[PDB]
This record gives sequence, C-alpha cells and structure tokens, in this order.
Amino acid sequence: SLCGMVWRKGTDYHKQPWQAKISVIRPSKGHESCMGAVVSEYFVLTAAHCFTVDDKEHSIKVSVGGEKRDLEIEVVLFHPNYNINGKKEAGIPEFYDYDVALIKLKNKLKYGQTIRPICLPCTEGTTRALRLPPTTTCQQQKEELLPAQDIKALFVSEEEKKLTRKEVYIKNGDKKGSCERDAQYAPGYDKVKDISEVVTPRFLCTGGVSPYADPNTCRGDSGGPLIVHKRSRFIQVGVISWGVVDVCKNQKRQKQVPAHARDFHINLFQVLPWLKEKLQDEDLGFL
Ligand SMILES: CCO[C@H]1CCN(Cc2c(OC)cc(C)c3[nH]ccc23)[C@H](c2ccc(C(=O)O)cc2)C1
Repeated sequence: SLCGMVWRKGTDYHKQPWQAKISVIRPSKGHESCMGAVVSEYFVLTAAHCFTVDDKEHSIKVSVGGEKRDLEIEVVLFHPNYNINGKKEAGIPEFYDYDVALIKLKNKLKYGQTIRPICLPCTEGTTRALRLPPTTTCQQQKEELLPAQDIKALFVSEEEKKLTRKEVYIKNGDKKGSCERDAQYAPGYDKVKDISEVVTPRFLCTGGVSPYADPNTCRGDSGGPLIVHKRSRFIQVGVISWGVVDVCKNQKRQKQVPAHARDFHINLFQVLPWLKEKLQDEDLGFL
C-alpha cells in the first residue's frame, strides 16, 4: 500500500486519514478517550494503557475516518513487557514502559479519502515514502527519521470529529537529557529518587519552549501517532504515552513550569521485534 499519503484541499480526516478515535465503554476520570493510527487493513496501533487489562476487546470502541460507526475488535495485543504496576515498589505508581498495543479488527478496512494507513519504521513502505534506495537498512531509516537533533514532528488532537495538527520538537540531541529529567515535574513522579527509572530507552521526549513553544498533549491524546512529515509523506515514529502537564485540565501548571512541560512517546524503533512479529502477515514489508 501507499502509506502516509493524503488521498482537493479537504479538512480533518481528509488531511489525517490514519487517525483513529478510541472511547472507553465504561469511562471514569483519566479513562475516557484515546487515539490510534491505522497501520494496515486489519490493525490500529495505540497505547496499552487505553484498555482494561481484563476483557481488553470489550473495554473500548474504535472509529476511523470521523465516522459514528464503531469497528468490531477481534483481538487486542499488548506489548508483553507492558505493566502499569511494574514499579510500585520504587514509588512509581504508574509505569508506562512498552505502552503500545495493536487492535486487530475482525473486518478488513476499505481505504478511501478518510481512511489510509500511516507508514511504520523499517518497512518498504517507509523506504518508498522517503524516496530512498532499495539498499536502505532499518538503521539508515533511523538516521533519516530520528537524527541526534531537535526533530520537527507533529501529533493530532480530536474534539467532536474535529482534528487539530500540533507541531512539536523531539529532543534527540543535546536537549535529550534535560527533556527526560523533566519527568520529575510530573505529579506522582516528583519523589522518585532516580528519574531514569521512569524514563526508559523506549521513550522519545517532546514539549517545552526551546527550540520552539511546543503544545502539550492531554490524557485523551494517549495512543495517537507521533509523526515526522517529509515531502508530503507521513511516517509514524512514536505512540503518545504520557505527559507532565494535562493542559486540558491544568493550563495553570504549564504557565508555572513551561520550560519543563514535556510529553513522552514510545519510540517505535525500540519495539520493532514486536511490531514486525504481530504485523508479519499485513503486507507491510518489514526490513
Ligand atoms: C502517576 C504518574 O502519572 C504521570 C504521567 C501521566 N500523567 C497524566 C497523562 C497521561 O496519563 C496516561 C497521558 C497523557 C498523554 C497526558 N498528557 C498530559 C498529562 C497526561 C500524570 C499527570 C496527572 C495530572 C496532571 C495535571 O493536572 O496537569 C499532569 C500529569 C503524571
């Protein structure tokens, strides 16, 4: 398939046709909505923390293309290393390591103007999307997409079928350490002796006011794709996992600590063995 390409100047799901909207069937505070990405005709990639651990398949509804209709969910695949309770002993009340999950749909999606797959790292789709030679390796795709730099990226927020594109910078050069250490401003992580325990090698970091004023995520953006845009093609590099400031509830707090208001995303280059295995029959051509 031709991944990560728009399919006229339309709006919302015409501009971001890989976006998926997730709703928690029995909602509570902190457990209302999530986002996801269409990655193949049968699969939506999201965050594991969006589901109940028991009876995952009946814990959410998912929609694509801004449709009212919910898609039938056949199976939910959690990354095997995901465990929100895994570091309670270290004073880490919620641990978001490996916070990725795949929704297998019962019915094949039909791609159209409002439903299209986004490109995934270390696939032939991404080689073609980036107009790269057939000798391209996974490591070369990583150098092209995640150089040791502040990386221009974007994520999308949803409200009543309206999508808002937000430009952010991934701190992957000399700001990476500072970005990660700002996990300590997250309520509930402020007393962890060693903050590297909360921010593992699975994470990319955005947010703050340098080099630009990055918008922050809200809980409801959880599971949405963190995207790199090159020459009219969109490549997913991350899954939105967790934030330091919920700017949907707490714009007071971002204004108090704007230099440290970070967002954390699961790096898809760090879960490739799991992606490649679960998606091996989806014709994506993993390297
Ligand atoms: C136990 C450790 O919890 C940490 C990490 C999770 N966050 C909530 C959270 C997500 O949770 C999965 C997911 C996304 C995408 C989020 N985007 C922004 C916040 C946020 C917590 C929190 C709670 C309240 C406020 C506030 O009042 O500002 C800010 C952060 C701190």
